[PDB]
Amino acid sequence: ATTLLHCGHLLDVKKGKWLEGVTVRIEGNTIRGIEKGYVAPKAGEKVIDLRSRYVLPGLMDMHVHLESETNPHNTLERFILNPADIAYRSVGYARKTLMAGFTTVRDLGGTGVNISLRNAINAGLIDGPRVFTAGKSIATTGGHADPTNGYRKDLMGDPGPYEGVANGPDECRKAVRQRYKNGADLIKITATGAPQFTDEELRAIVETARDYGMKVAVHAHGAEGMKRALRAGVHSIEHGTYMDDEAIELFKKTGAYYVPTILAGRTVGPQIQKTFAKAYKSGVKIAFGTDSGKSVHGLNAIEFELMVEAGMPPLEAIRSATLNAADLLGVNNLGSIEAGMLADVIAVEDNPLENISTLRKVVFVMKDGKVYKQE
Amino acid sequence: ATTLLHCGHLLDVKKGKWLEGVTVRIEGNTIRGIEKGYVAPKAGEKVIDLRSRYVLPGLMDMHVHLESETNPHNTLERFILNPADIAYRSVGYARKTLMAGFTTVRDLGGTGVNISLRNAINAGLIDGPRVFTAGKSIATTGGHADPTNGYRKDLMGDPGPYEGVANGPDECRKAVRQRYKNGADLIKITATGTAPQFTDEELRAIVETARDYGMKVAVHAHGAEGMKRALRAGVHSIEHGTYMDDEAIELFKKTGAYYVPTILAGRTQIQKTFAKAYKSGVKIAFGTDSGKSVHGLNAIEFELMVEAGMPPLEAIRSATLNAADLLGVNNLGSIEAGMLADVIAVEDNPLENISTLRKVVFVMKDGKVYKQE
Ligand SMILES: [Zn+2]
Repeated sequence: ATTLLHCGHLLDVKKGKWLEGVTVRIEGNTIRGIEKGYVAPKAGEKVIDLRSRYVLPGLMDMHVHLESETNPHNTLERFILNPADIAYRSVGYARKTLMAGFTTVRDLGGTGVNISLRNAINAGLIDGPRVFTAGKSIATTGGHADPTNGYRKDLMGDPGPYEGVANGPDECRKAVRQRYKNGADLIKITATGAPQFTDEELRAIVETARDYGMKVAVHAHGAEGMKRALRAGVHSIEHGTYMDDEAIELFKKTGAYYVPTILAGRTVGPQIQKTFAKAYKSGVKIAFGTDSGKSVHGLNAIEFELMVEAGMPPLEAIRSATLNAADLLGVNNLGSIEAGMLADVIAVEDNPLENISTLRKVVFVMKDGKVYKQE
Repeated sequence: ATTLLHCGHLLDVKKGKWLEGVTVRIEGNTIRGIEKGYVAPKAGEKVIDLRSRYVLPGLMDMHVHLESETNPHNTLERFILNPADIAYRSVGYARKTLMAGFTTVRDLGGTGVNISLRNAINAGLIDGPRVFTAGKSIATTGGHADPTNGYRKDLMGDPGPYEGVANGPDECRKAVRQRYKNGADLIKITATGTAPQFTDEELRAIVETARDYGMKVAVHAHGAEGMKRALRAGVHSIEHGTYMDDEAIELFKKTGAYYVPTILAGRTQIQKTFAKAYKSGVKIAFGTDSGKSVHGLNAIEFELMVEAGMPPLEAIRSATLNAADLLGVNNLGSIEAGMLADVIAVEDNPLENISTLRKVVFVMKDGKVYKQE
């Protein structure tokens, strides 16, 4: 099927330049090309009028938790909520995310319901973003992602690699293989609260993950855990609130991405923005991530503002949500509107490079070939 | 050891009369007698001055839960608290109860830590009231005393007689025997939610087993139908009997079972029902279900019983004579020769203003003085 987007302004994020009065030709789910002017439909074709709009690639958020959203009772709800309850809330969370304009997300934590949500969205059952999920986070015993942490001794039990808790390299191998068996796209670990992973454990995780084509994302606020993860060869660091100048040189030599998460934890202080500034000025690779869930879903665009207020130019923020995100995912057909890519397109009212806050009201959303939002 | 109490006013609860300016002579843990005047002490005899005070027997509360106390977080607390945490909290709960003047209590529900608390208090390890506990309450699956109620299915499991959840007469027999094995003094079951949760055959099995092992049966019941099933089964006490039919009151009088209102906890109606019950001549024993209310505020219930029309003397009798009768002990609840020295003292006449019981100035248990303020 053929859909033509008559775009007044279309953002070339690789060039960094707006293209004025162009047509995007989409056949099926793929962008077939960009044509100057507005092209009449030679044969009956679907045309969408975005001439008064600014057009962007579908934004991607590389830190979301689609299973949960914070609530006065999350800690009790951990004991009272069943998988079906989690799924039914995730429905609305995913819909709000997709209609905020984020066509792709990287889910870094759940009970495994996230895998079912991705499969159900991909099957056409529920409206949502393309989800690349880590499934269950991997932690060491008592680690941040240990599922039975804080339980009464009777309800605590002894979680092992099947549950995502590993101690020692071989157990780590089984835990990564278990996440692969469960259908995870990537691996996420909790490296600090103190470093919760030894160098050999991290090496085991990174090598196993690379064997199965899974990247490694690392949640770490402490400096030593970040430096261990970076030396091990992990692909991304989350938050990293305290960063050693040594961690910045590690970032630069390894090429790992830094996902700031300024939005989440703003709620929980301002250190994180200071850290982000020092990272961006240093030349650290940056990918866009909000940690949605602690922050209400569909308010991810707020993070854009916070990144620009910290000194990141709007083009570089939008590139962090598009080009850098697609590179971090390991996908080559998303994050830029050009021939051969997947038709993930959003559109806003005003110039996002002159005011980034325009991104918090997305008026047009199309994921794959299908249009989900056209206000 | 010998102690003399110089009591300005001492309440003879049996005759309902004050005796003025008397001496209570206690040897060891037992009341040896009441003498005219303030008897002058011989050497080695200790004397406590209650000449400005009103002196009454130790109060007893027949619905308390010493393991827990209410807070915005009880529902999350169960998933996080271990038995030791519960014991350490219970320590303070018991101490505050004893200093409120309640020298004897009937703990009607716990996880079994209540049993260890009773054994520890009786061993002299922890300051506390004389405790008579049901241990773990028995309920049917989904009953109010079901331990895994509301848990996610992964954590809920299938609780059975070992856990206090029984279905059918044989499981009930085993659950009562399990409480006996664990060291409980009495059995407590939850017969209603308002929907009735124990079948007549189940109730008969429970009371007959309890009767074999010398244990009384107390029943938490809010609904009328479960209340009447329990009363027909032959239970000893009905607790929180809200929504009570007039026919149930006739059953009450024929069975002789006690009605424990727990008006204080039901302030969260109960008062209208308690008023009708008291007017009908039902046997009433004092109970607060403190635990859901802060421990140490038990005396407030006294107030409410007088507010519903019960005369102060009968409220004090419900906390003393009626309570001791319901427990099945013959040496507690009245200051007279041959009984155990559980004695409290207050500032004003409790029969003219019962709220004076909320300021207990003197507490004596088993001959020992815990409070003399
Ligand atoms: Zn997170």
